[PDB]
Amino acid sequence: DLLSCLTFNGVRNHTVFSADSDSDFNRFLHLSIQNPLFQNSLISKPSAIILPGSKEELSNTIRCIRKGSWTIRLRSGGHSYEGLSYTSDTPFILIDLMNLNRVSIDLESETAWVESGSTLGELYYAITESSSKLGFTAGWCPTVGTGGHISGGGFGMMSRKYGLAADNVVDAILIDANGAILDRQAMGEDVFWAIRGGGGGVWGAIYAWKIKLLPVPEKVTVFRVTKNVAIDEATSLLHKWQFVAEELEEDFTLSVLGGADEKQVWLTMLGFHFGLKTVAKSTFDLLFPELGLVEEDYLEMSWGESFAYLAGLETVSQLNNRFLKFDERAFKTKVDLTKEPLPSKAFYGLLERLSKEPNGFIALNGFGGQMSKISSDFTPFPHRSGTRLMVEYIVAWNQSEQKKKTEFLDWLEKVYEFMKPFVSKNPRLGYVNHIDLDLGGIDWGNKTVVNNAIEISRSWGESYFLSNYERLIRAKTLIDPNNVFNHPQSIPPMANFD
Ligand SMILES: *[C@@H]1O[C@H](CO)[C@@H](O[C@@H]2O[C@H](CO)[C@@H](O[C@@H]3O[C@H](CO)[C@@H](O)[C@H](O[C@H]4O[C@H](CO)[C@@H](O)[C@H](O)[C@@H]4O[C@H]4O[C@H](CO)[C@@H](O)[C@H](O)[C@@H]4O[C@H]4O[C@H](CO)[C@@H](O)[C@H](O)[C@@H]4O)[C@@H]3O)[C@H](O)[C@H]2NC(C)=O)[C@H](O)[C@H]1NC(C)=O
Ligand SMILES: *Cc1cc2c(c(*)c1C)N[C@]1(NC(=O)NC1=O)C(=O)N2C[C@H](O)[C@H](O)[C@H](O)COP(=O)(O)OP(=O)(O)OC[C@H]1O[C@@H](n2cnc3c(N)ncnc32)[C@H](O)[C@@H]1O
Ligand SMILES: *[C@@H]1O[C@H](CO)[C@@H](O)[C@H](O)[C@H]1NC(C)=O
Repeated sequence: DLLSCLTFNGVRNHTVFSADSDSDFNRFLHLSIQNPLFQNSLISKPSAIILPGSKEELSNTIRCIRKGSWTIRLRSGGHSYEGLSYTSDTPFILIDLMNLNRVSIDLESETAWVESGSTLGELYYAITESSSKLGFTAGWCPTVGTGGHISGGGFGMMSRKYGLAADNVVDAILIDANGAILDRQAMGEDVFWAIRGGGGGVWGAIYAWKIKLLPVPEKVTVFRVTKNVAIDEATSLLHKWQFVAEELEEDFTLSVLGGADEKQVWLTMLGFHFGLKTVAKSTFDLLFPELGLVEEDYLEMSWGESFAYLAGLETVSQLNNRFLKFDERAFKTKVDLTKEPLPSKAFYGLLERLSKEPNGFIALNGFGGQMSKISSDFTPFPHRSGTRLMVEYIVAWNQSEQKKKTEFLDWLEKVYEFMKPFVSKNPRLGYVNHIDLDLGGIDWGNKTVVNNAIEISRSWGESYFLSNYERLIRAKTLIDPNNVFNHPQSIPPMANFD
């Protein structure tokens, strides 16, 4: 009996299923559903939601759930593009980690222990409060949870300088399928490697991450400038952008958000420099004068301020608000990684397609810099040297546009097909933090599929992990041979014939 088990172990914060919009259950379920695509009444719902308040409670929660037949779901920030932290085709218990959001900074070692329910914003805020000369490399969305994000890699505006969040993890506490509480020494190097990018919801429950804090200057420079242009100019800008993104030294990042509506194209240029505005502007004046940036576009501020600003927040304080919703639209997104430069026609066609669907947008990031200096097998994220760009295609809509859902999905499908020739091939590469079920999924309830799970899974597995897929399967067998942590695209354990 689950409830008696939780009570016996003093895991007191839990609620059982109820449809009442008023119920604490429904409120907690919806609190961290960060893609409204998955909020409706016909979606699968948990039989109970448990909010463990310590590593011991998390351990005992897993143990209690194991006594029954339920599927475990872990949720940190709830940002799964495919809602995989709070949906399941089989009855399930949702372990919501929002109360495990403590950040402990050690300024003597310049490291931090970060409970896995902490959001990126909570982490950034904690760091800024402790020091004006330390930061951390992770994504730009402040409400993303560290649990999912670091488990999948974690790319952001400082990745060209410092790599992924997962590339800067030096220890972690993993709670395994039997509730065992394991640090790096206890879990071993294969498992410690797998958790640093091998995907959330696969290895066990991360309780906390120990991260290395990273130097930042007291003043950095950023800009966020939207150019309103026509398609010919936008194409010229994007085509040159891909090279500048690369010719820039690691102390600079220039990224782009873009979209259109008939004749009008908008390109939002996001810039970050590890340094002062005189140097930042001089560099873009020389390398990319076509951007037409002026002195007033460049803002000098602290690292903490810069991360709040790039996210469009009003204040650094807002980083610490995990429930602040800046964009409450349902969305679907796909992503590509490139190995060869994109021809101008690829950007032209992308822009033409965006002009026909104003609810669509693209997000463009260059790799290079430190991303090319990290070996493909340092952590499970393999897209290092030779990888040029990450290109994201997004379509998003509010509730008033819900009837157009299929139209938006059609547009996104067509955009991804259009880009096929220009982007990585054999296989077409992906990124596990941009999990995409279009690639397929495992029905763990189907014996025939399960027998063939490894090779069925190679489709998306090689896309996300390339040559690292094999070691991930070895690590999965080590830490979760009974496949307690599973989802449609989780790494399968090795075939066993005992
Ligand atoms: C399972 O987990 C969930 C998720 O964590 C739990 O739900 C959370 O429960 C929290 C309470 O335990 C609740 O926090 C509350 O959040 C509200 C905002 O919605 C916040 O205003 C509350 O903060 C007040 O109360 C706490 C003590 O509970 C104080 O520490 C705090 O200082 C606040 O009191 C002050 O402000 C109040 C007005 O807001 C005044 O009425 C009060 O007098 C006091 O004012 C004095 O101090 C002020 C500051 O110096 C000063 O300005 C003033 O003049 C006075 O001197 C409270 O923290 C969360 O909202 C809730 N989270 C969610 C998602 O629902 C849940 O309880 C758990 N369930 C179980 C079974 O354990
Ligand atoms: C919603 C959103 C997502 C992203 C971005 C912004 C916004 C608003 N921006 C990103 N773009 C970038 O270039 N960099 C960004 O950060 C982006 O990539 N992005 C997607 C997120 O990074 C990922 O979706 C990330 O995995 C989400 O993390 P989180 O909020 O924790 O997501 P969850 O749905 O709770 O979990 C994801 C998977 O991981 C498992 N999991 C959660 N917590 C776990 C712990 N503690 N241990 C083990 N596994 C855990 C979940 O079960 C789920 O499978
Ligand atoms: C199991 O999977 C196989 C392969 O996808 C499929 O042919 C079959 O219909 C499935 N069986 C069940 C019980 O759904």
